[PDB]
Amino acid sequence: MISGLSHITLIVKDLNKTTAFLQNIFNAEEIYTFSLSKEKFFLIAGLWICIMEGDSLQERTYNHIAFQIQSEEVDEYTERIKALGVEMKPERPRVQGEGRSIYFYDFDNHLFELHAGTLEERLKRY
Amino acid sequence: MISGLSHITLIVKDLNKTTAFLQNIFNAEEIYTFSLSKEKFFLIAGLWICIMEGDSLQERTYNHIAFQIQSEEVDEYTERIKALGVEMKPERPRVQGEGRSIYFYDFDNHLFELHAGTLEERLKRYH
Ligand SMILES: [Mn+2]
Ligand SMILES: [Mn+2]
Repeated sequence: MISGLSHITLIVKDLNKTTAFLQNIFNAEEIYTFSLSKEKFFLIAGLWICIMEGDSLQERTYNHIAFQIQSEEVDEYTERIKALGVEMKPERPRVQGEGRSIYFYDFDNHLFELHAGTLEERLKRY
Repeated sequence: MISGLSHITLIVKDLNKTTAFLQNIFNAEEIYTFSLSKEKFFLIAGLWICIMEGDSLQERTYNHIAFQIQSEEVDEYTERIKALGVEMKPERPRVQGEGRSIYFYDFDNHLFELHAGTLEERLKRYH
């Protein structure tokens, strides 16, 4: 029986730029040979994430990891993501009680989401 | 916040094939339209996973989601995966006290891992 999530691993080109992304946006906590595949582990809210050198290097897709946030800090988060100059999907016009998410990319084509409110998939607003 | 993981959403060609992958292998529990993109949610050991029908494929990389299993279940899961017929990166020879992982794909070029033992990334073993 599956006992829990063990980790997620992502391949990026540049571990320092991805480190900056994970620390600035998610307050990722970094835990820790001449390798060509250098790597790093972080914890973000109970999740172990490995970043390892490789190729950014795919296509963009709608696959994504969503992290939960409070509704009250959606605007703050949006401003930090905007500070990294990464690609964001502009938030659309919204009605009251419509739960908010932010969709945006890292430097290697991965799509992330910060999700507040009721669990659901919101990509179809874009 | 970051309170925790909200969910992971995977895009797949055929929701029925993927349902069988997730259910036969991970014992995923299905949760709760006329869209030409429907969706399902499943729960796997507390992770909320959504799958959503889309495009056709995506090339293969080493980005992967790894779930935790126990060392005494590795061979059994290995069987459950081969029985489904999915592509699997076969276990290499191994020494005593090294933990085992199984790396295998779904039907849509997503890499998954069942990881027993000590946390580390094990991709280098397949080089
Ligand atoms: Mn989502
Ligand atoms: Mn791994």
